[PDB]
Amino acid sequence: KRADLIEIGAMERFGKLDLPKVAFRHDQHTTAVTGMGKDCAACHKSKDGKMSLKFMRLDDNSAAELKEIYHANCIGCHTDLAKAGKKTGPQDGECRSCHNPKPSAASSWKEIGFDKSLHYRHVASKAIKPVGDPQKNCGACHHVYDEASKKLVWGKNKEDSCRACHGEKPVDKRPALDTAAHTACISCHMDVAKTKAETGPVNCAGCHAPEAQAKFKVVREVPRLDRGQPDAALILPVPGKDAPREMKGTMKPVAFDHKAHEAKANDCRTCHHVRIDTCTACHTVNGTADSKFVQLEKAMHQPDSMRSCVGCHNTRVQQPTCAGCHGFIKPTKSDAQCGVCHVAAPGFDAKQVEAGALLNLKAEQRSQVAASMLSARPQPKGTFDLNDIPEKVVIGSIAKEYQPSEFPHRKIVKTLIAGIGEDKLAATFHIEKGTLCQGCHHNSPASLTPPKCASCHGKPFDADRGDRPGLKAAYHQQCMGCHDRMKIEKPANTACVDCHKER
Ligand code: HEC
Ligand code: HEC
Ligand code: HEC
Ligand code: HEC
Ligand code: HEC
Ligand code: HEC
Ligand code: HEC
Ligand code: HEC
Ligand code: HEC
Ligand code: HEC
Ligand code: HEC
Ligand code: HEC
Ligand code: HEC
Ligand code: HEC
Repeated sequence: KRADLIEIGAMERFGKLDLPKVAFRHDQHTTAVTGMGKDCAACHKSKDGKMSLKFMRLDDNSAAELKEIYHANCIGCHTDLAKAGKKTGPQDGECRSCHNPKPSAASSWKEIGFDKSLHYRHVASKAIKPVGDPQKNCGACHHVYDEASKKLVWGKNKEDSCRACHGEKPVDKRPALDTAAHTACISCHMDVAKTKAETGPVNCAGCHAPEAQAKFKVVREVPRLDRGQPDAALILPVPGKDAPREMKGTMKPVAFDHKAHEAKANDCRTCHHVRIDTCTACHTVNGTADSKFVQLEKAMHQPDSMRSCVGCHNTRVQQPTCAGCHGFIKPTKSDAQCGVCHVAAPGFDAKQVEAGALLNLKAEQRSQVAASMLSARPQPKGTFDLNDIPEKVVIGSIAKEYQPSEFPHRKIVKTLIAGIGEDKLAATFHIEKGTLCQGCHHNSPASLTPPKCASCHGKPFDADRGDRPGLKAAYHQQCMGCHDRMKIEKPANTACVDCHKER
């Protein structure tokens, strides 16, 4: 179980290896060289104040130069160590002990990233001094390339994840993500270490061991990370540069409570999966090569993505307090439900306006329109006064093998409501007083007087073919299914008499 394994194979670049690649355990090496009184410089060279992540060179010049670099420096240390009686590595004649095919695995490595709590601990840190702003420390970490001064500069309000510009491999001036991260994070972690203030880790396991990550202090006291995003955004059906038509849209546009969404999410990137910007710069109505022709409709409504409005919302719906109802019902895809998001802009018919004219507005003007949209929504409707519903229901129309079932209708509804508690997805998407009722009274209008299940679930007569569930099967599927999705302990589905006593 290691998080610090590296497979050394730089040579493959120049041709097929004669021998296996060389497993190397970096934390085993660093533990040992520190104890010998040495540091990173024992194996990495520097230039311009920057440590190279490569072993004992600035460049991969030839096959022959790397092979000599490794043997001469890797072995040389193992030799001196053995000649001194210390614990050590493979010696010069031990080819297969370095060049070893077997290491199947034993890798526990894991990606690391900044959630909002870990990003705050860096901002709020006194060892990371402000720069270019009396109060702000953003420029200690974030940059953009300034063509004018031919150099990196802190772009105020242009901060983004490193992933937005640093990818899988280098793109000539900008390093790939791993070297970016390893160069910036570790080197500051080591400066701050010299002043014995609190710091971040430098051992590989320290960032990459699952156990280490679990140990990090987490903070739910997280202030708004604030570059200059809007509180209220106006999302639009964007046609895109290359579209024969330039067609408006088909729906009304959608105001979006950006500030509230921030406070509920874990970072920015979950939504802005490529870079902070609109979504429409790439996901247009018809899609674009920048999305990979993934169209705006897929981006905003896709059922199983955490990135989309519908998709993220779908995962909140699996939480037990919700899933009783949400695992049973089907969607109406009704115009009222679409209209929870697609609303009227104040003062005009957005459908008669091209995207461009709204995108071209100044951010503060567009925010004001969305805000007005947001503010005009209908207040939460709530459900019926539970006193207008039967406190108890006895279900006995097919009683036989057992007595009829006495069921605590009203108490169960209050608990559903209590479990929903303050959740705002539910308060706004539960659009009719009887919406909650439809969690069990499916397929009929929201109402104080829903019909009985028998009104349309066959009496109990077909052992073989029966269009949707007969009566008994529908009660059992509804009652027992909710109890399991909600993790209700009692009654238990095996406890027949707890829902209907015998006789
Ligand atoms: C997380 C906040 C980030 C880290 C850590 C780094 N970046 Fe960047 N970066 C960007 C460009 C265009 C370059 C090339 C600059 C040039 O033309 O010389 C870089 C370079 C780096 C480097 C190399 C430093 C060196 O002198 O060799 C490091 C270590 C690095 N970046 C770390 C651009 C961007 C960017 C575009 C918007 C973002 C979001 C980031 N970098 C984020 C991070
Ligand atoms: C002092 C504590 C350090 C720090 C901060 C780093 N190392 Fe090393 N390192 C060594 C070797 C053989 C490699 C593989 C590169 C190659 O073969 O050319 C590395 C690599 C790294 C990385 C990159 C990790 C990755 O796989 O992406 C990093 C971030 C790194 N080093 C930092 C060898 C050694 C040593 C030889 C005994 C010593 C000592 C160190 N490294 C020390 C450090
Ligand atoms: C015992 C004498 C040998 C022999 C015959 C070879 N090695 Fe090594 N070697 C080491 C490392 C890290 C490399 C680079 C790995 C890579 O980038 O792929 C090498 C390289 C080689 C090569 C060239 C690559 C190839 O497979 O063609 C060859 C032919 C080679 N070695 C032969 C490291 C070590 C050791 C670490 C201490 C030890 C011991 C050895 N090598 C020993 C030998
Ligand atoms: C000590 C030498 C190591 C070694 C061997 C590795 N890491 Fe790191 N690393 C860090 C971050 C932020 C990234 C970007 C990817 C991510 O977000 O987790 C990486 C990337 C790597 C890779 C590349 C994996 C890939 O397939 O893209 C590898 C092999 C890797 N690391 C190994 C963060 C850290 C640390 C934060 C302080 C430190 C310490 C390390 N890594 C150290 C090492
Ligand atoms: C000063 C207050 C700021 C502001 C306004 C921002 N940062 Fe950071 N930031 C840092 C790193 C390593 C990341 C990448 C995290 C990852 O991919 O795991 C970020 C990310 C951001 C974002 C996008 C947030 C996201 O969802 O990923 C934004 C909008 C942002 N930053 C703004 C690193 C640092 C620092 C290093 C110690 C510090 C200081 C800052 N950032 C400071 C700020
Ligand atoms: C795509 C851009 C959208 C749109 C149009 C909406 N969301 Fe979300 N949402 C999420 C969570 C956790 C909640 C409840 C928050 C709380 O309890 O305070 C919500 C709530 C809403 C609402 C109701 C409140 C409101 O702002 O009006 C609405 C109308 C709404 N959402 C619209 C979570 C997410 C996501 C998780 C990653 C993502 C993606 C989205 N929402 C995306 C969208
Ligand atoms: C334990 C596994 C059992 C067994 C053997 C049965 N049930 Fe139930 N059942 C429930 C409800 C609300 C009804 C409708 C009652 C009515 O309209 O009279 C039923 C119906 C049945 C029947 C058919 C009716 C009859 O009496 O013949 C049978 C044979 C039956 N059940 C067997 C509800 C529940 C539960 C509530 C969640 C639980 C638990 C069970 N039943 C468990 C069992
Ligand atoms: C939201 C406030 C409501 C309202 C207004 C009602 N219910 Fe229910 N209810 C449920 C079941 C399984 C039955 C028995 C149906 C049958 O046996 O055919 C009932 C019964 C009712 C009635 C009586 C209807 C009748 O004519 O007998 C009424 C007026 C009624 N309900 C209103 C189950 C549930 C739920 C399961 C968890 C939930 C939620 C609700 N009901 C919610 C509501
Ligand atoms: C009284 C509350 C009930 C109960 C307990 C159930 N129904 Fe219905 N139902 C109806 C139709 C047309 C179907 C076919 C499937 C569908 O269209 O959703 C169903 C299906 C069910 C199931 C099975 C669901 C599954 O996902 O496999 C169950 C457990 C169930 N129902 C229970 C139609 C209606 C009504 C039409 C007006 C009425 C009223 C009810 N059902 C009432 C109830
Ligand atoms: C001293 C400066 C070292 C240099 C440079 C390299 N290695 Fe090493 N190595 C060193 C020590 C003190 C040890 C033993 C560590 C321990 O805790 O036992 C090692 C060990 C290895 C091993 C053996 C792996 C194992 O026993 O579990 C290998 C395969 C190894 N070293 C490879 C290796 C390579 C490939 C190096 C250059 C890349 C290298 N070592 C340099 C000390 C030093
Ligand atoms: C200075 C400019 C830093 C850079 C850039 C990065 N880190 Fe950092 N980190 C720094 C400090 C001063 C601290 C201690 C903060 C405190 O007061 O608690 C940290 C802490 C971390 C931690 C905490 C680990 C823990 O023990 O809980 C982690 C995991 C961490 N830093 C990771 C990290 C990464 C991945 C970075 C680049 C992507 C990075 N840090 C940059 C200082 C600085
Ligand atoms: C939030 C949870 C949404 C719900 C529910 C629905 N839509 Fe949606 N849709 C949403 C956003 C943020 C967007 C992008 C903004 C815009 O108005 O363009 C969309 C976009 C569409 C589109 C494509 C553009 C257009 O045709 O106007 C379509 C066709 C669309 N929306 C249709 C649609 C329907 C039919 C819905 C109910 C069934 C519906 N959306 C719900 C966000 C949300
Ligand atoms: C280019 C700069 C984009 C921006 C801006 C946004 N998205 Fe994207 N998206 C992009 C690509 C290239 C892809 C496919 C490649 C990939 O990463 O999958 C996507 C895909 C999506 C999806 C579908 C996910 C799936 O499982 O296939 C969604 C739901 C999505 N994108 C949402 C989305 C949102 C909400 C954006 C603004 C916050 C956004 N994207 C911007 C490219 C780009
Ligand atoms: C039964 C009592 C319910 C519980 C408990 C919760 N929801 Fe619900 N919800 C219910 C119904 C009958 C509907 C109507 C479905 C339709 O499409 O007409 C809904 C609707 C929603 C929706 C949006 C519609 C959808 O996209 O599925 C959302 C986003 C929603 N509800 C959220 C939500 C959450 C977060 C809940 C737990 C907190 C929750 N609902 C509970 C019935 C019931």
